[PDB]
Amino acid sequence: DFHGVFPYLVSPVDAEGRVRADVMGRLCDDLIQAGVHGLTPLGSTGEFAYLGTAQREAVVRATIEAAQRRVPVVAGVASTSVADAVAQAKLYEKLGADGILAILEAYFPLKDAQIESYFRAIADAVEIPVVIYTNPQFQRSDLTLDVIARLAEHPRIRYIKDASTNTGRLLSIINRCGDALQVFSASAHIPAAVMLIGGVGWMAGPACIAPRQSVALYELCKAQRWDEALMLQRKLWRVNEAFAKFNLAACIKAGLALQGYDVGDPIPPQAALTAEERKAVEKVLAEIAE
Amino acid sequence: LDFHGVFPYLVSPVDAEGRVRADVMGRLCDDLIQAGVHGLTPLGSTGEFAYLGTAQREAVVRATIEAAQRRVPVVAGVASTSVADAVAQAKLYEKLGADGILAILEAYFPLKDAQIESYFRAIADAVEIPVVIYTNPQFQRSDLTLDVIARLAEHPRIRYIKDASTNTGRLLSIINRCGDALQVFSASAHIPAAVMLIGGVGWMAGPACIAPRQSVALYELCKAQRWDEALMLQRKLWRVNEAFAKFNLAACIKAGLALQGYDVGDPIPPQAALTAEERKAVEKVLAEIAE
Amino acid sequence: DFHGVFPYLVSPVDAEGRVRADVMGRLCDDLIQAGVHGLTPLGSTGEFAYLGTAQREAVVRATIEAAQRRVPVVAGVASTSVADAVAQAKLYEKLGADGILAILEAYFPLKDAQIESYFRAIADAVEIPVVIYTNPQFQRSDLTLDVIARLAEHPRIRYIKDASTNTGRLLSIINRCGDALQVFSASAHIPAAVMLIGGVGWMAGPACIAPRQSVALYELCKAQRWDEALMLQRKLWRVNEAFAKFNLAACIKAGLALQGYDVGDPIPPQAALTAEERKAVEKVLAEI
Amino acid sequence: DFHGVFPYLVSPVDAEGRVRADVMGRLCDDLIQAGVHGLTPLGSTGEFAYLGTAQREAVVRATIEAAQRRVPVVAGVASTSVADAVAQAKLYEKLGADGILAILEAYFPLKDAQIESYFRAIADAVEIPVVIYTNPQFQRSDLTLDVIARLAEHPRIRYIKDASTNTGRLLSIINRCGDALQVFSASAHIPAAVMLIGGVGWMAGPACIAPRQSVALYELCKAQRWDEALMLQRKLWRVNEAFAKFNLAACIKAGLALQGYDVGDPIPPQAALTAEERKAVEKVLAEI
Repeated sequence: DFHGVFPYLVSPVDAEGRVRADVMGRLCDDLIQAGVHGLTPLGSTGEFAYLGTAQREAVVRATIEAAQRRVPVVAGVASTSVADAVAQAKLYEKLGADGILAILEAYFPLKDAQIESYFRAIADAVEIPVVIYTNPQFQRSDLTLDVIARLAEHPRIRYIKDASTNTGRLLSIINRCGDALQVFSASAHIPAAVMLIGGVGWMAGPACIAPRQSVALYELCKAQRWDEALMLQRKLWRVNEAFAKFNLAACIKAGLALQGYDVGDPIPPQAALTAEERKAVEKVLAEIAE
Repeated sequence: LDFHGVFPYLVSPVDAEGRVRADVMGRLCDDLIQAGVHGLTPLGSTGEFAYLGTAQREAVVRATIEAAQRRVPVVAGVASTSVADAVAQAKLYEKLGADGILAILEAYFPLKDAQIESYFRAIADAVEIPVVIYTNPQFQRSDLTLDVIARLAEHPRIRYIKDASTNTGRLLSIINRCGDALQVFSASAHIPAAVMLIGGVGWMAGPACIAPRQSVALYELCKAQRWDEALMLQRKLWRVNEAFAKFNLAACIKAGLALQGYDVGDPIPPQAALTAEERKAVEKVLAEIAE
Repeated sequence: DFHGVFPYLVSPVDAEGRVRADVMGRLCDDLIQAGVHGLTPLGSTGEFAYLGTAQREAVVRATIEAAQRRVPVVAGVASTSVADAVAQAKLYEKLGADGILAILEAYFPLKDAQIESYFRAIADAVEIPVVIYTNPQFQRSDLTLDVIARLAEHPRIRYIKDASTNTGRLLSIINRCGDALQVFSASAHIPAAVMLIGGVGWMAGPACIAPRQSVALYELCKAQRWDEALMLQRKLWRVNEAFAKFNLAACIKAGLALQGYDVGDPIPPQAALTAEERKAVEKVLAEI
Repeated sequence: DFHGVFPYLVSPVDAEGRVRADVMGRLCDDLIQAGVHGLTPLGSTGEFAYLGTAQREAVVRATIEAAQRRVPVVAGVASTSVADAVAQAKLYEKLGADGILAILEAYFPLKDAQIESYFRAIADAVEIPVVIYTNPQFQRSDLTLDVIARLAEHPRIRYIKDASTNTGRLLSIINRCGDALQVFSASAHIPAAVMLIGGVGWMAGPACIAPRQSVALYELCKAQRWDEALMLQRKLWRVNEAFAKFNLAACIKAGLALQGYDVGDPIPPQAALTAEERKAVEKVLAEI
């Protein structure tokens, strides 16, 4: 089962928007060698919202190839429509993905019945496990505890990843669904607290620049070595707090560049961090560098 | 020559498989033109642009242009989160025969004004046809301030702005600020008569699809300053807006057009079509405004 | 029947919070001589949210005394509880108010029935007309058209004032309620547009610093002289954009001070406009 | 130093708004006896937003007299103006309060410099410790980490209580201020998680109906018996979930009534829980 640290991979592209498979390959290889427990391309940090059909496929294909089945590859599938999401899910599964991170984007408001049919449609489209994505603080259409409970009844919907800051929400989900739905968090949640209350891991952008420390934190929490976990959590939280002001995709791409990875810049109109903003990323990175 | 009057936000007719129904779109556009509308705007919010892929979008714009036969201008909605994608769309619709571009900025991560401005200038620089700036700060994650709007108006190709919010007072601030450099179009969230009173040049809306002759009549009455008659009509057309307000507009207009004989289909799932009970409520308002 | 321009009077106080009844009186008198059609103390611009019971009574009392029955005085009644609102309404009526501007403040969310009960309680406590206040864009608990329609059935709920920017909502109210509920707008709506669609007037802070022009605009609209009304409307609308990013009470108090009224400053924590910010007030005023 | 479980006391009043001191006293007494480490009157659950100046004083006085200095009493001070907040704070301190829970209510937006001036004024008005109240998810004007850090420099601002669901920000606060600002959470935060990350306790309404369990949870966390604490946390969290759809003051009052306290109903327009809703409260109380 999926667990531990899944870095939200940035999507490396050149000026023309062409995906850099080679750069993505060494990054994925290095992250795996650092001990990450999975990889998640096309998450928010991966700028899925700015990439077309071809670019997304290219991102997913490159990740799958570089991983070589070493760790599960959960591919983000975001769409406003059922047909498009189903097409993506089937394609990524066909390419070799191990899981689907189902993301519902909404334009016109949707009732709970419609919201449920979307996720159910994606699950019925593939044979690999689905991870429901949720963030009531950003999404125009999200999931109520009841909808989540009904979805967990699907044989292949077995995980959920909440990216809001409402950690209490996570405890309610676990109290309600137990093991039928394993919980993943994002950087908006304190990893140590998520693990304390019953979560199984986290998918986050920062894990890209601090993979070993993130894995270490995960291990400490699992071993119940809370005092040591918290020492480390405070330091890693300072990293998030520093990033919590910039476009996260632009932030991780800047940090990865400072570490030697030619990931390029975010897709315009997004702006790359300025020399001054980058200097700040540089300082936070150097502080936790081992 | 300048864009003015009533521009229906065309629905996007598709089958259960998602294939655009060019023939149905054709008869609809032809009927709207005969009804006297002043322009056509496919791929607006009512056209479900957010639910159509690059191939379906091209099929829609194509079908609309062919049908229009240059009888009225066709303003194609270009919506995207990226400059590259938006530029590609605009150049494509311009090539297909579009007379203007309704530039819609979709955002994920927040953007600062300079970036927001760069998006619109990229589109305007990519084509030679006029650009209509789309704005609705009540729904859009990244919208435009009056200063950005004023800077954008300085571009020779950006000559119109269409506001879909309910904030009519903002339209007057824009007019006071930009004057003729930026001609104002409203949507159904604004009262048409009020917009014309303060200086707007027309409106692009979904309801215009089911009440084209009445919309055109309202426009003319306002232009001729026959306010008493314009308002008698406005009060009636507003009741229609009020009834649709509780529904997914695209779902509403599609159900409305079906009642009028257009096999436009249902909205793109996960969107739901209006239920039988909801369709009766729509058939009700139509009957009341039917001339 | 209430109509025309109702200035949202600022509430003049000294640094100690003591109301300057003397200054309020001269202001009200000057506004009445300017031709305003009514006065509304304790509206948002009057900083009702920052004044205590005694301060509020002092403000209303000062306004009524200076008005001398020349124009109706509609007093703002804002509260989170029925008991407190009823107490204020009964007090202002006793002091001689001609109407009550009922404002529901909410902390915990309220269902429509409870919201409706708040307004009915105020209306049942007095014999003078009640003006329902509404601004869905700011209020925590507001009114749906259905609730407004039911409230309009009460014999004393005869008006509604909407402070949102959603002018379309006003037309929906008018189509639904007709003369059972006459509509007033605030500075967020374009005055001429409100009059065009059937509104009867407006209650706003900017009227305090440009009374005569505001009255002239109203008269032109009533006389259906739209061409001239719009020319004037375009000029007056500049005030709204100029104060857009500032505390409205701060703006009107600064403006009035520039016109010679010792109205004092907003009640702390609110800050008075800085010298730099005041330039926008000097500017728009010279322009009008 | 303030720590542990501080029940957010409900404010018992009759249908006419009169505070029931006798009732409040019996409730405080049993709470103290149950082991709570402190009492916090006039918090959100105490309907401070629906209570006038006199009622608030009655609540505070009734709580202090009942506590008999057995546990510290932190009185909620909520206001939109500095003058009113300072008066309240000085009064409660005078009555014998051990701390002030400063709550900033806003109408017009306030810049950081003004928000800071509000809290500092309160802190400058009393000699007892000040607890900064914050909830960015509900308050119109709240505090950034920078403002919080600046306020922590004040000799008497020594605690902060966050009622949002954003536990991550509590850690950001702890990392920045440390010992200078001890952190308290509320129902929206998972108590076990707050204690794990460095918090010192919590102030919440649910502690009123489940004091012994709440205290037990606290001790378990402090003793670092995380397995037992989490088993207990899961149960007590079912409580947070059950009320999620109701007025918290109405739930706690209904819950206390079921436990034998004649605390009465919430202040209208708020509605008391219906029978169907009280049965629900009955079940959660039975579950633990």
